Amino acid sequence: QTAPPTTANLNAWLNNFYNAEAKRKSTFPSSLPADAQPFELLVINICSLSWSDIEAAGLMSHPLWSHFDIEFKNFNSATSYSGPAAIRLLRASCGQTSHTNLYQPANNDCYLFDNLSKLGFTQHLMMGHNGQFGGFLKEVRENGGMQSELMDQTNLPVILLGFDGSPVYDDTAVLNRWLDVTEKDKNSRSATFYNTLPLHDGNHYPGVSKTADYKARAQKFFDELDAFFTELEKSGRKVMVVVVPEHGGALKGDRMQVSGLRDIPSPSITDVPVGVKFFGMKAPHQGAPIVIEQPSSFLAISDLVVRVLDGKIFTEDNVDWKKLTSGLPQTAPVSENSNAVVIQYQDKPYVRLNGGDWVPYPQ
Ligand SMILES: [Mg+2]
Ligand SMILES: [Zn+2]
Repeated sequence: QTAPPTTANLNAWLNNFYNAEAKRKSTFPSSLPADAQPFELLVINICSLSWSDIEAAGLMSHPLWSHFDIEFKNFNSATSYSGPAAIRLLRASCGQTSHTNLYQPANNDCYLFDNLSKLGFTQHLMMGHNGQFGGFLKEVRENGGMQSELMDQTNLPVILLGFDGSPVYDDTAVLNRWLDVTEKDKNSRSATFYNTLPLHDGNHYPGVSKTADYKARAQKFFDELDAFFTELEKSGRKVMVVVVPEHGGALKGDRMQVSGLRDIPSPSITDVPVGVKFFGMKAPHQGAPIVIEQPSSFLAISDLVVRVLDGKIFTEDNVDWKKLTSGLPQTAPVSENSNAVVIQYQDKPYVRLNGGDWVPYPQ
Protein backbone atom coordinates (compact mmCIF):
# COMPACT_ATOMS: atom_id res chain seq x y z
CA GLN A 1 0.00 0.00 0.00
CA THR A 2 2.54 2.58 -1.16
CA ALA A 3 0.78 3.93 -4.25
CA PRO A 4 -1.49 6.97 -3.86
CA PRO A 5 -5.12 6.11 -2.90
CA THR A 6 -6.71 6.78 -6.28
CA THR A 7 -9.65 4.73 -7.55
CA ALA A 8 -7.42 2.89 -10.02
CA ASN A 9 -4.80 2.10 -7.36
CA LEU A 10 -7.42 0.93 -4.84
CA ASN A 11 -9.11 -1.29 -7.43
CA ALA A 12 -5.67 -2.66 -8.30
CA TRP A 13 -4.96 -3.29 -4.62
CA LEU A 14 -8.28 -5.10 -4.14
CA ASN A 15 -7.76 -7.26 -7.23
CA ASN A 16 -4.26 -8.14 -6.02
CA PHE A 17 -5.81 -9.06 -2.65
CA TYR A 18 -8.19 -11.50 -4.36
CA ASN A 19 -5.33 -13.00 -6.37
CA ALA A 20 -3.14 -13.46 -3.31
CA GLU A 21 -6.04 -14.89 -1.28
CA ALA A 22 -6.82 -17.45 -4.01
CA LYS A 23 -3.44 -19.08 -3.36
CA ARG A 24 -4.09 -19.53 0.37
CA LYS A 25 -5.36 -22.81 1.80
CA SER A 26 -5.58 -24.34 5.24
CA THR A 27 -4.13 -27.82 4.60
CA PHE A 28 -5.66 -30.87 6.29
CA PRO A 29 -3.88 -34.22 6.65
CA SER A 30 -4.98 -37.28 4.70
CA SER A 31 -5.77 -39.14 7.94
CA LEU A 32 -5.58 -38.58 11.67
CA PRO A 33 -2.53 -40.08 13.43
CA ALA A 34 -2.88 -43.47 15.10
CA ASP A 35 -2.73 -41.92 18.59
CA ALA A 36 -5.18 -39.08 17.92
CA GLN A 37 -7.47 -38.20 20.83
CA PRO A 38 -11.13 -37.62 19.91
CA PHE A 39 -12.94 -34.38 20.73
CA GLU A 40 -16.07 -32.42 19.72
CA LEU A 41 -15.87 -29.16 17.74
CA LEU A 42 -18.77 -26.73 18.23
CA VAL A 43 -18.92 -23.54 16.14
CA ILE A 44 -21.44 -21.02 17.50
CA ASN A 45 -22.34 -18.52 14.76
CA ILE A 46 -24.30 -15.57 16.23
CA CYS A 47 -26.31 -12.90 14.41
CA SER A 48 -25.91 -9.19 15.28
CA LEU A 49 -22.96 -9.03 17.70
CA SER A 50 -19.86 -6.80 17.26
CA TRP A 51 -17.41 -5.22 19.71
CA SER A 52 -19.20 -1.93 19.07
CA ASP A 53 -22.57 -3.43 20.02
CA ILE A 54 -21.20 -4.91 23.26
CA GLU A 55 -19.81 -1.52 24.28
CA ALA A 56 -23.09 0.21 23.34
CA ALA A 57 -24.99 -2.26 25.55
CA GLY A 58 -22.55 -1.77 28.45
CA LEU A 59 -21.69 -5.49 28.54
CA MET A 60 -17.90 -5.49 28.00
CA SER A 61 -17.40 -6.91 31.50
CA HIS A 62 -19.91 -9.73 31.28
CA PRO A 63 -18.19 -12.88 32.61
CA LEU A 64 -18.61 -14.61 29.22
CA TRP A 65 -15.84 -12.48 27.70
CA SER A 66 -13.20 -13.64 30.18
CA HIS A 67 -14.42 -17.26 29.78
CA PHE A 68 -12.29 -17.94 26.70
CA ASP A 69 -8.79 -19.33 26.26
CA ILE A 70 -8.07 -17.39 23.02
CA GLU A 71 -9.66 -14.11 21.90
CA PHE A 72 -9.25 -12.43 18.52
CA LYS A 73 -9.45 -8.65 18.96
CA ASN A 74 -9.21 -7.67 15.27
CA PHE A 75 -11.23 -10.34 13.50
CA ASN A 76 -13.07 -9.16 10.38
CA SER A 77 -16.39 -10.78 9.38
CA ALA A 78 -15.86 -9.60 5.76
CA THR A 79 -19.60 -8.82 5.31
CA SER A 80 -22.59 -7.39 7.14
CA TYR A 81 -25.27 -9.87 5.98
CA SER A 82 -26.08 -13.27 7.50
CA GLY A 83 -26.09 -15.50 4.42
CA PRO A 84 -22.72 -14.34 3.11
CA ALA A 85 -21.25 -14.50 6.63
CA ALA A 86 -22.28 -18.15 7.00
CA ILE A 87 -20.94 -19.04 3.52
CA ARG A 88 -17.59 -17.42 4.37
CA LEU A 89 -17.33 -19.36 7.64
CA LEU A 90 -18.29 -22.63 5.95
CA ARG A 91 -15.61 -21.87 3.31
CA ALA A 92 -13.05 -21.02 6.01
CA SER A 93 -10.32 -23.33 4.69
CA CYS A 94 -9.52 -21.20 1.63
CA GLY A 95 -8.59 -17.57 1.22
CA GLN A 96 -11.18 -14.82 1.09
CA THR A 97 -13.09 -14.39 -2.18
CA SER A 98 -15.18 -11.58 -3.59
CA HIS A 99 -18.87 -11.45 -2.76
CA THR A 100 -19.77 -12.63 -6.28
CA ASN A 101 -17.58 -15.71 -5.89
CA LEU A 102 -19.44 -16.80 -2.74
CA TYR A 103 -22.22 -17.84 -5.12
CA GLN A 104 -19.93 -19.74 -7.50
CA PRO A 105 -18.48 -23.17 -6.72
CA ALA A 106 -15.34 -23.49 -4.62
CA ASN A 107 -12.84 -26.32 -4.42
CA ASN A 108 -14.01 -29.18 -2.22
CA ASP A 109 -11.11 -28.59 0.19
CA CYS A 110 -12.37 -25.07 1.02
CA TYR A 111 -15.24 -26.43 3.10
CA LEU A 112 -14.13 -26.65 6.74
CA PHE A 113 -16.81 -29.13 7.83
CA ASP A 114 -16.24 -31.41 4.83
CA ASN A 115 -12.53 -31.39 5.63
CA LEU A 116 -13.39 -32.55 9.17
CA SER A 117 -15.96 -35.14 8.07
CA LYS A 118 -13.38 -36.74 5.76
CA LEU A 119 -11.19 -37.31 8.85
CA GLY A 120 -13.95 -39.16 10.70
CA PHE A 121 -15.78 -36.37 12.54
CA THR A 122 -19.57 -36.75 12.45
CA GLN A 123 -21.07 -33.54 11.04
CA HIS A 124 -24.08 -31.89 12.71
CA LEU A 125 -26.15 -28.88 11.65
CA MET A 126 -28.10 -27.10 14.43
CA MET A 127 -30.10 -23.83 14.34
CA GLY A 128 -32.02 -21.75 16.82
CA HIS A 129 -34.59 -21.01 14.09
CA ASN A 130 -35.87 -22.52 10.85
CA GLY A 131 -33.62 -20.55 8.46
CA GLN A 132 -36.40 -19.65 6.05
CA PHE A 133 -36.10 -15.87 6.40
CA GLY A 134 -33.81 -14.39 3.77
CA GLY A 135 -33.25 -17.81 2.21
CA PHE A 136 -30.60 -18.45 4.85
CA LEU A 137 -30.80 -22.25 5.05
CA LYS A 138 -30.97 -22.47 1.26
CA GLU A 139 -27.71 -20.51 0.97
CA VAL A 140 -26.09 -22.63 3.71
CA ARG A 141 -26.93 -25.73 1.68
CA GLU A 142 -26.25 -24.53 -1.87
CA ASN A 143 -23.22 -22.28 -1.34
CA GLY A 144 -21.98 -23.35 2.09
CA GLY A 145 -22.01 -27.01 1.09
CA MET A 146 -23.81 -28.00 4.29
CA GLN A 147 -26.15 -30.87 3.41
CA SER A 148 -26.73 -32.36 6.93
CA GLU A 149 -30.20 -32.68 8.13
CA LEU A 150 -31.22 -30.05 10.67
CA MET A 151 -30.91 -31.42 14.22
CA ASP A 152 -34.39 -32.10 15.57
CA GLN A 153 -36.11 -29.00 16.95
CA THR A 154 -39.35 -30.68 18.07
CA ASN A 155 -40.47 -29.76 21.61
CA LEU A 156 -37.81 -27.12 22.13
CA PRO A 157 -39.01 -24.08 24.13
CA VAL A 158 -39.55 -20.95 22.04
CA ILE A 159 -38.29 -17.68 23.56
CA LEU A 160 -39.45 -15.25 20.85
CA LEU A 161 -40.84 -15.16 17.35
CA GLY A 162 -38.75 -14.00 14.43
CA PHE A 163 -39.74 -11.19 12.11
CA ASP A 164 -41.50 -13.68 9.81
CA GLY A 165 -43.41 -15.20 12.76
CA SER A 166 -41.36 -18.43 12.96
CA PRO A 167 -39.86 -19.65 16.26
CA VAL A 168 -36.66 -18.46 17.90
CA TYR A 169 -35.64 -21.38 20.11
CA ASP A 170 -34.24 -21.03 23.61
CA ASP A 171 -30.45 -21.31 23.40
CA THR A 172 -30.16 -23.13 26.74
CA ALA A 173 -32.49 -25.86 25.48
CA VAL A 174 -30.74 -26.05 22.09
CA LEU A 175 -27.31 -26.42 23.70
CA ASN A 176 -28.51 -29.02 26.23
CA ARG A 177 -29.98 -31.03 23.35
CA TRP A 178 -26.59 -30.77 21.61
CA LEU A 179 -24.96 -32.45 24.61
CA ASP A 180 -27.42 -35.35 24.30
CA VAL A 181 -27.30 -35.71 20.50
CA THR A 182 -23.50 -35.80 20.48
CA GLU A 183 -23.48 -38.35 23.31
CA LYS A 184 -25.85 -40.56 21.30
CA ASP A 185 -24.28 -40.19 17.83
CA LYS A 186 -22.04 -43.31 18.17
CA ASN A 187 -18.90 -41.24 17.48
CA SER A 188 -16.27 -39.93 19.88
CA ARG A 189 -15.60 -36.98 17.54
CA SER A 190 -18.00 -34.57 15.85
CA ALA A 191 -18.17 -31.11 14.30
CA THR A 192 -21.27 -28.95 14.67
CA PHE A 193 -22.27 -25.74 12.90
CA TYR A 194 -24.79 -23.87 15.10
CA ASN A 195 -26.47 -20.69 13.85
CA THR A 196 -28.48 -18.65 16.34
CA LEU A 197 -30.11 -15.24 16.09
CA PRO A 198 -31.62 -14.18 19.46
CA LEU A 199 -30.30 -10.62 19.10
CA HIS A 200 -31.89 -9.99 15.70
CA ASP A 201 -33.80 -6.73 15.82
CA GLY A 202 -36.96 -8.21 14.32
CA ASN A 203 -37.53 -10.79 17.07
CA HIS A 204 -40.64 -10.05 19.10
CA TYR A 205 -43.18 -11.40 21.55
CA PRO A 206 -46.59 -11.90 19.89
CA GLY A 207 -49.14 -9.25 20.83
CA VAL A 208 -46.78 -6.93 22.72
CA SER A 209 -45.49 -4.17 20.35
CA LYS A 210 -42.80 -3.14 22.88
CA THR A 211 -39.52 -2.19 21.26
CA ALA A 212 -36.83 -4.82 21.85
CA ASP A 213 -34.35 -4.23 24.71
CA TYR A 214 -31.02 -5.22 23.12
CA LYS A 215 -29.17 -4.99 26.44
CA ALA A 216 -31.64 -7.27 28.23
CA ARG A 217 -31.63 -9.76 25.35
CA ALA A 218 -27.83 -9.76 25.14
CA GLN A 219 -27.51 -10.10 28.91
CA LYS A 220 -29.77 -13.16 28.85
CA PHE A 221 -27.93 -14.77 25.93
CA PHE A 222 -24.52 -14.15 27.51
CA ASP A 223 -25.81 -15.55 30.83
CA GLU A 224 -27.04 -18.71 29.07
CA LEU A 225 -23.84 -19.22 27.09
CA ASP A 226 -21.62 -18.69 30.14
CA ALA A 227 -23.71 -21.16 32.16
CA PHE A 228 -23.42 -23.71 29.35
CA PHE A 229 -19.63 -23.25 29.40
CA THR A 230 -19.50 -23.80 33.16
CA GLU A 231 -21.54 -27.00 32.89
CA LEU A 232 -19.45 -28.24 29.96
CA GLU A 233 -16.28 -27.75 32.03
CA LYS A 234 -17.69 -29.96 34.81
CA SER A 235 -18.75 -32.67 32.33
CA GLY A 236 -15.18 -33.77 31.55
CA ARG A 237 -16.00 -33.96 27.84
CA LYS A 238 -13.27 -32.89 25.41
CA VAL A 239 -14.63 -29.98 23.36
CA MET A 240 -13.35 -27.06 21.32
CA VAL A 241 -15.90 -24.22 21.14
CA VAL A 242 -15.45 -21.37 18.66
CA VAL A 243 -17.77 -18.38 19.06
CA VAL A 244 -17.98 -16.45 15.77
CA PRO A 245 -20.53 -13.64 15.32
CA GLU A 246 -21.75 -13.22 11.74
CA HIS A 247 -21.59 -9.40 11.86
CA GLY A 248 -22.77 -6.60 14.15
CA GLY A 249 -26.29 -5.34 14.72
CA ALA A 250 -25.30 -1.74 13.83
CA LEU A 251 -26.39 -0.30 17.17
CA LYS A 252 -24.07 2.69 16.75
CA GLY A 253 -24.17 4.49 13.43
CA ASP A 254 -21.81 7.00 11.89
CA ARG A 255 -21.82 10.03 9.60
CA MET A 256 -22.48 8.01 6.40
CA GLN A 257 -24.69 5.16 7.71
CA VAL A 258 -27.16 5.72 10.55
CA SER A 259 -27.80 3.22 13.35
CA GLY A 260 -29.54 0.01 12.32
CA LEU A 261 -28.54 0.06 8.64
CA ARG A 262 -26.16 -2.63 7.34
CA ASP A 263 -26.01 -1.98 3.56
CA ILE A 264 -22.39 -0.82 3.91
CA PRO A 265 -20.09 -3.31 5.73
CA SER A 266 -18.47 -0.64 7.88
CA PRO A 267 -15.54 -1.35 10.21
CA SER A 268 -17.70 -1.13 13.34
CA ILE A 269 -20.16 -3.69 11.94
CA THR A 270 -17.55 -6.20 10.78
CA ASP A 271 -15.12 -6.05 13.77
CA VAL A 272 -16.49 -8.99 15.78
CA PRO A 273 -15.23 -10.77 18.92
CA VAL A 274 -14.08 -14.33 18.17
CA GLY A 275 -13.41 -16.58 21.15
CA VAL A 276 -12.08 -20.13 21.49
CA LYS A 277 -12.46 -22.25 24.62
CA PHE A 278 -11.13 -25.76 25.27
CA PHE A 279 -12.93 -28.10 27.66
CA GLY A 280 -11.75 -31.33 29.23
CA MET A 281 -7.97 -30.63 29.11
CA LYS A 282 -5.60 -32.26 31.43
CA ALA A 283 -4.03 -28.82 31.96
CA PRO A 284 -6.75 -26.22 31.35
CA HIS A 285 -5.63 -22.71 30.46
CA GLN A 286 -5.27 -20.60 33.58
CA GLY A 287 -4.86 -16.87 32.95
CA ALA A 288 -6.87 -14.29 31.08
CA PRO A 289 -7.57 -15.19 27.43
CA ILE A 290 -4.56 -15.18 25.12
CA VAL A 291 -5.16 -12.22 22.80
CA ILE A 292 -4.51 -12.39 19.06
CA GLU A 293 -4.19 -8.75 18.00
CA GLN A 294 -3.14 -9.17 14.35
CA PRO A 295 -5.76 -8.68 11.59
CA SER A 296 -7.54 -12.01 11.24
CA SER A 297 -10.48 -13.69 9.55
CA PHE A 298 -11.92 -17.14 8.89
CA LEU A 299 -8.69 -18.67 7.57
CA ALA A 300 -7.21 -18.34 11.07
CA ILE A 301 -10.07 -20.40 12.53
CA SER A 302 -9.41 -23.16 10.02
CA ASP A 303 -5.67 -23.14 10.71
CA LEU A 304 -6.27 -23.28 14.48
CA VAL A 305 -8.57 -26.28 13.95
CA VAL A 306 -5.83 -28.00 11.91
CA ARG A 307 -3.38 -27.46 14.77
CA VAL A 308 -5.72 -29.18 17.26
CA LEU A 309 -6.88 -32.07 15.00
CA ASP A 310 -4.79 -34.76 16.69
CA GLY A 311 -6.31 -33.92 20.07
CA LYS A 312 -2.93 -34.03 21.83
CA ILE A 313 -3.65 -30.69 23.52
CA PHE A 314 -6.27 -32.41 25.69
CA THR A 315 -3.78 -34.86 27.28
CA GLU A 316 -0.59 -32.73 27.40
CA ASP A 317 0.71 -31.71 30.84
CA ASN A 318 2.74 -28.70 29.62
CA VAL A 319 0.82 -27.10 26.75
CA ASP A 320 2.90 -24.81 24.53
CA TRP A 321 0.19 -22.16 24.33
CA LYS A 322 2.49 -19.80 22.48
CA LYS A 323 3.14 -22.41 19.78
CA LEU A 324 -0.61 -22.94 19.42
CA THR A 325 -1.48 -19.23 19.11
CA SER A 326 1.51 -17.87 17.19
CA GLY A 327 2.00 -17.54 13.48
CA LEU A 328 -1.67 -17.92 12.58
CA PRO A 329 -2.58 -16.52 9.14
CA GLN A 330 -3.27 -12.79 8.91
CA THR A 331 -5.90 -11.36 6.56
CA ALA A 332 -6.42 -7.71 5.60
CA PRO A 333 -9.82 -6.35 6.75
CA VAL A 334 -11.65 -6.32 3.41
CA SER A 335 -15.46 -6.49 3.63
CA GLU A 336 -18.13 -6.83 0.96
CA ASN A 337 -21.84 -6.98 0.38
CA SER A 338 -23.37 -7.26 -3.09
CA ASN A 339 -22.76 -3.62 -4.07
CA ALA A 340 -20.42 -2.24 -1.42
CA VAL A 341 -16.78 -2.86 -0.52
CA VAL A 342 -14.88 -1.46 2.48
CA ILE A 343 -11.08 -1.66 2.84
CA GLN A 344 -8.35 -0.18 5.02
CA TYR A 345 -5.69 1.52 2.92
CA GLN A 346 -2.80 3.32 4.62
CA ASP A 347 -4.66 2.86 7.92
CA LYS A 348 -7.77 4.68 6.69
CA PRO A 349 -11.11 3.19 5.61
CA TYR A 350 -12.30 3.60 2.05
CA VAL A 351 -15.60 2.53 0.53
CA ARG A 352 -16.70 1.72 -3.02
CA LEU A 353 -20.46 1.79 -3.62
CA ASN A 354 -22.10 0.39 -6.76
CA GLY A 355 -18.75 -0.22 -8.45
CA GLY A 356 -18.01 3.51 -8.67
CA ASP A 357 -15.09 5.55 -7.42
CA TRP A 358 -13.55 4.91 -4.02
CA VAL A 359 -14.29 7.50 -1.34
CA PRO A 360 -12.93 7.87 2.21
CA TYR A 361 -15.22 6.34 4.80
CA PRO A 362 -15.88 9.53 6.79
CA GLN A 363 -14.72 9.48 10.39
MG1 LIG B 1 -20.60 -38.68 20.09
ZN1 LIG C 1 -27.11 -12.08 10.74
